[PDB]
Amino acid sequence: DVNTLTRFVMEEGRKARGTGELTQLLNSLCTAVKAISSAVRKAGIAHLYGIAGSKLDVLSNDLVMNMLKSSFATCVLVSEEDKHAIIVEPEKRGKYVVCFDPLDGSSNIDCLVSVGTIFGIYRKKSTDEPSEKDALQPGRNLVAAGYALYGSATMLVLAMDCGVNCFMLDPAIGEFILVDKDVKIKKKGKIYSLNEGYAKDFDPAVTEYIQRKKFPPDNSAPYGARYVGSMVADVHRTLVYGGIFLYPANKKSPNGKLRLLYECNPMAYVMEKAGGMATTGKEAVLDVIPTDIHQRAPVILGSPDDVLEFLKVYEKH
Amino acid sequence: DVNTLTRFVMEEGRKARGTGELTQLLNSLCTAVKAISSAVRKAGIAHLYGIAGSKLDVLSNDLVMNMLKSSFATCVLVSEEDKHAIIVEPEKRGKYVVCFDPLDGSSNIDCLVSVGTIFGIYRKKSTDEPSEKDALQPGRNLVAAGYALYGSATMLVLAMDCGVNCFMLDPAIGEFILVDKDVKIKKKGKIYSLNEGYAKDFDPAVTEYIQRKKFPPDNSAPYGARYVGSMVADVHRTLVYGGIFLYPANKKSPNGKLRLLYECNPMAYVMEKAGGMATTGKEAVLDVIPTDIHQRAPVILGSPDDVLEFLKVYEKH
Amino acid sequence: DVNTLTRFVMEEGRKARGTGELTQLLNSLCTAVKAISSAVRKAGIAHLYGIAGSKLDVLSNDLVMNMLKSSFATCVLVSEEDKHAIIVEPEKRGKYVVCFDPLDGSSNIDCLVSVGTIFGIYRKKSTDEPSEKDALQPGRNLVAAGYALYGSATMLVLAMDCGVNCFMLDPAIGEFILVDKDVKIKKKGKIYSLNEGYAKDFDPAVTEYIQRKKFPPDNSAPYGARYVGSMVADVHRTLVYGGIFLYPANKKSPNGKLRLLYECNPMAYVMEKAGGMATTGKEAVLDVIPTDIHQRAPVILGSPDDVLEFLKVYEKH
Amino acid sequence: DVNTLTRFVMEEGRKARGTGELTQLLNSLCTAVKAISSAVRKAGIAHLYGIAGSKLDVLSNDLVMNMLKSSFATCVLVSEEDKHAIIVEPEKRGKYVVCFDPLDGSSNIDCLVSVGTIFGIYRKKSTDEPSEKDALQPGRNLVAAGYALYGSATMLVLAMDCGVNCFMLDPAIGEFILVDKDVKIKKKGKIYSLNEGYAKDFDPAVTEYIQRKKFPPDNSAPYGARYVGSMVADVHRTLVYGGIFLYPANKKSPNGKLRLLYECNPMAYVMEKAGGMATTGKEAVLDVIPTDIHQRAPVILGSPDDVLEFLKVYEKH
Ligand SMILES: O=S(=O)(Nc1nc2cc(Cl)ccc2o1)c1cc(Cl)ccc1Cl
Ligand SMILES: O=S(=O)(Nc1nc2cc(Cl)ccc2o1)c1cc(Cl)ccc1Cl
Ligand SMILES: O=S(=O)(Nc1nc2cc(Cl)ccc2o1)c1cc(Cl)ccc1Cl
Ligand SMILES: O=S(=O)(Nc1nc2cc(Cl)ccc2o1)c1cc(Cl)ccc1Cl
Ligand SMILES: [Mg+2]
Ligand SMILES: [Mg+2]
Ligand SMILES: [Mg+2]
Ligand SMILES: [Mg+2]
Repeated sequence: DVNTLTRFVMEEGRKARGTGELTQLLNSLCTAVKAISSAVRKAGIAHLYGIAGSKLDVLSNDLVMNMLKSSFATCVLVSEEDKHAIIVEPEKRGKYVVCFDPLDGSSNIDCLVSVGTIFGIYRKKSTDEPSEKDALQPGRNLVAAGYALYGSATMLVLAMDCGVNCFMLDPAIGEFILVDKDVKIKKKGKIYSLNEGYAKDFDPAVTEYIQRKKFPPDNSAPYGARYVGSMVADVHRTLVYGGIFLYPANKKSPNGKLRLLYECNPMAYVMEKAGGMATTGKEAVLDVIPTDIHQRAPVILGSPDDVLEFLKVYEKH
Repeated sequence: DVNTLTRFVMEEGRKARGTGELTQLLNSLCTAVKAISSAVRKAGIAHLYGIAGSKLDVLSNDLVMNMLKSSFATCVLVSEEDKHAIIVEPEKRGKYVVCFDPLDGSSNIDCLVSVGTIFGIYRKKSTDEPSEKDALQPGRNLVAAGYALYGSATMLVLAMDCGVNCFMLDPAIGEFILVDKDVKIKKKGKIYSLNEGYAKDFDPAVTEYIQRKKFPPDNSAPYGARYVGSMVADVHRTLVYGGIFLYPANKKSPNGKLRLLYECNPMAYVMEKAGGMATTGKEAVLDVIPTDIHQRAPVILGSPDDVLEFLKVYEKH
Repeated sequence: DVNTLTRFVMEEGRKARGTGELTQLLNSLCTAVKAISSAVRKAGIAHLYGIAGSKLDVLSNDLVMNMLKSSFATCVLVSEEDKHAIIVEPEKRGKYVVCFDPLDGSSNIDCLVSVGTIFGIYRKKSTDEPSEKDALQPGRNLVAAGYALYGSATMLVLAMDCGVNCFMLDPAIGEFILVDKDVKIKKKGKIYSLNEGYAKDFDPAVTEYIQRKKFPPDNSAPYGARYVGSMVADVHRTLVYGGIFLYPANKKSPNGKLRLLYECNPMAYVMEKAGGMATTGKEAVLDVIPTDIHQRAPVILGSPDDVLEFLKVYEKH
Repeated sequence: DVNTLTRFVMEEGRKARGTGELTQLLNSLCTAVKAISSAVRKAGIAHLYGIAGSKLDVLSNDLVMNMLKSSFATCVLVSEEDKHAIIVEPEKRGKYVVCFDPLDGSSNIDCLVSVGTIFGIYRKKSTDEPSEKDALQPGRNLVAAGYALYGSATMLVLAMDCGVNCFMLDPAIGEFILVDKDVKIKKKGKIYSLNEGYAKDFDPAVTEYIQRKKFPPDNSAPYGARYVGSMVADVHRTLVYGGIFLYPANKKSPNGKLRLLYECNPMAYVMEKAGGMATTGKEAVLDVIPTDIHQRAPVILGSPDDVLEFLKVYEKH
């Protein structure tokens, strides 16, 4: 029997006999996504080209930014687009701290590559004045996380303590329909995703692992390669078809390139909630403890076996 | 000053003081794409999930199939989805033969990866009865070709003798707006796209080439890796950012995996019209001569220098 | 600062520290409206006309019907489209009884005239088994009522104890935006709306009133005539521009033609909540007490002064 | 077998082995309508209400204005929104003169009443320099005329020498689908449409006619009254259900209130092409000869019998 992101969220909140604050927060994020999805698909692009006569990275941030301040459920907001955390006005304060990537893979949107919105929701901890500090919780403290993928179609994957659920956006009625209830990732996959152009800077562990995929030692079948470049898209494929996604440290930043707060953590959390794993090589991504908000991190995630089979090789070095 | 795919096509046809048959054909293809784009984005998916109470590969084929027969400009139609060429009914016959892939990368649409529609338009040659034979012309005989990419947004790239033009689909008014006039590809790019999982079966030439990209000999900067798996998406990125896309022969079919008639040829033609190259390793893709309609072919295409730099290595072996 | 029907409803519910049952109910009705609005505008009509190869009164009923049973907030449902009240399955029962007109003015939808959805929500009273009886409450017992107008644009007018609010449907992002907060109707208007073809059967009171509008006795300016035929549209214009709408008893049914439960009551309630009036000639519409569910009623509603100025004449006879 | 406004227009043009200038003109008008329809339904209204942070009469005019100049098929353009005719730039000149009402019933768009776009297309006559004079042709000189109705759904009625055809706008794929081929109006209808608030100023003929409808002399059934106020909507209902629409001269302008060039003429032409009639009381609307471009005219149109039955009474006075 049919269900929607809204109906579904207020049923969970109303069942956990909660406040409703998280629900308001999520609903507001949902509206923002729909507005972003509309912009990403080139809503009224004909007008920009003078159909009547006479920056997407920004609009997205504003949508999420504005929609979240407006929910009265947020107090501190961190965004890949803002150098500093944003402190919600006093009258608009809520108990939640949100970290998000308004639009990811944006730079590559000229070639219409799948882009997406990532987000993480923590409950404010210290009773001090809400500040950037409140955002430095480890992914292990997430209350809910997820992302919206603007691909061939627009889907929103939401992971909460109760598991991971996928909602398809029906553009004809502007509603998110639940199409994959309590999702779980394959134990082992047949695909490895990473940028092999930096093959030159791969630390030994990584180079050895990739080698075992192209040329399986047990003379089995090789894995298939796939890398869209837009994380949301890659991680999502990893979640659907199973496999492993990698964006390790190298010659550049030995802490990876991806941002921990609003890129690695939400995805790790989703993965782990779906039965997968997310390690930085040394430790679990959700355990890492934030120092800076734009702090980076190495990430290897996906199907258990694959991530484990990685760590296996990681120790060997 | 604003222009659309329709306004633009009937201005070319009306300027070449032509019949208008090609125009009707293109317009019909345009409608089909809009209908496919709507389906790909999950138009009324809420209804499938019982919002009121109680296969995309197919729908696409039917849209294109029906829309083209209905144009009265086609006589013989070849589609990746039909084992045999389709012979248009006598009353609905036109002078054009069309080859198309209704939906490409379809199998990977579960993970919402960019998919697309590819197409090639030839003028019927022999005055015999229209038959599958009429479809066996070499890509060099194309009258027009192109593809529709259903990615973050829906774009339609159209290449004709007059060059290559890109139109963005404004979903708000269902019109294709011309946003990139007479496109031309970069001489050299900084990205190589291919499935490195079949690294095990790469003939020497390919392995050596990829090696020169990961580890540039002139100790320059390496290329970046990118492979979406969905041709339309990859080829399009190659056209926008420049670079090289490869899907060579191996242990499997030594004639590649891609279909020549409705995948390689249209793309080669677009590439060549934009100033790029499309070789099968031995010869230019547009020169190859069709034997079977579902005949396969190896493809290496993109920026000139890159394709040439490839062939350089190809001869070496 | 921006607000939506959802954000707005769950803020009222969450502020009245309520259950959330009413909220789920309203949200479900909201989804149904968006689905209906999509169908009314001819969503995928191209498919019905064989774009790929090979009743609205009903679809609307099913949407509302299904969406409401699915909310778990309804127990007894009455609809202009169902001869008998519908008793929600035990597992899906809620404390609310809903009366609605899935689509009004439907018969006149061939000429694309504004149509709309009307609805009334009562709280079940007797602790007996939910039955048709539970639906026989007087409009005075309404918990919330309203209607959705599918005109030049789709708007949803919601009236609750806290007043009447209007939400515009942004089709680009499928969200209902609050554009007219706590609405109130003009004291006196300059427009009278009714079907003057039945001038032959007007009881004296009505004929005299209309006369005083066409030929104002105080030799002032006449009122303007307007009658769309589709109630939702007429009543809405009455609410926006002010004035009076009439659909009195005559030679036919001396109880009017409009249905009391799901047409007159919701509108009366909205009117009265916006500062207007709704009388049957003898008494207030919200006071009338239901005998049959499809029971009819005479209605005169709109701006106070105008309705009063009517009753003035009504007594005179 | 499926057909669209575009496919249909370029089949007529291509069949009449014409230039294609009229086709380009119509196509451009079609794009403008789709853009207007999108705006009328409140496309991105959420943005106006600060969803991200921080006049329709005009936008419509600009759309049509710009889209027509851009077609290279117009030379002189008259619009209800421009005090003077507009002379297309030399490089953009075409052989056609167009008269249009970008948006009609606009003032009443606050109550979401059906609005519409009306248009008339004449072929420039004098070989002088294109000037306002070229627009003063009688409706009898029309090459094509029609209107777009933005009601419960968006339809475009197109009347040319070959008859009248109706196209429904499928918003899901932004295409106009032909749903009523070569339309013809009922000989006699059962509905009269006019503003009876001006009952006080009706010349005798009109008052007597209306009387014969409310109280049929042959003691038959009365006609039903209907008046939306927005011409496009009323005239369209008249065309679909049959009947008569009236907007006669009175105490105010004895030449009516409707504009002759871009309101009366297009509708008269459509009516007459559908088998109806359009008189000003004294003569046929299409015969009247323009003096001023914003010149007004009395109009009575619709089913033959009804219009005739009117004129019958008209002579009697
Ligand atoms: O803190 S909540 O927002 N509590 C809550 N949401 C409600 C929605 C309705 Cl309609 C009624 C009552 C609610 O309480 C919440 C939200 C979710 Cl996703 C899951 C658990 C909880 Cl605890
Ligand atoms: O064979 S055509 O279709 N000739 C043609 N198209 C017309 C469109 C109009 Cl509106 C009027 C006259 C036309 O002639 C054609 C179409 C294109 Cl894309 C480019 C060159 C030609 Cl040759
Ligand atoms: O009975 S309710 O549905 N109570 C309620 N709705 C909630 C929504 C959230 Cl997100 C959280 C708590 C809620 O409690 C309700 C709904 C409305 Cl329109 C107005 C007053 C009330 Cl009383
Ligand atoms: O003057 S036209 O525009 N001639 C014309 N239109 C064409 C479209 C195509 Cl695709 C090809 C040739 C054409 O010639 C024209 C347009 C219509 Cl609605 C009806 C008759 C005519 Cl005469
Ligand atoms: Mg990012
Ligand atoms: Mg394919
Ligand atoms: Mg009704
Ligand atoms: Mg007007």
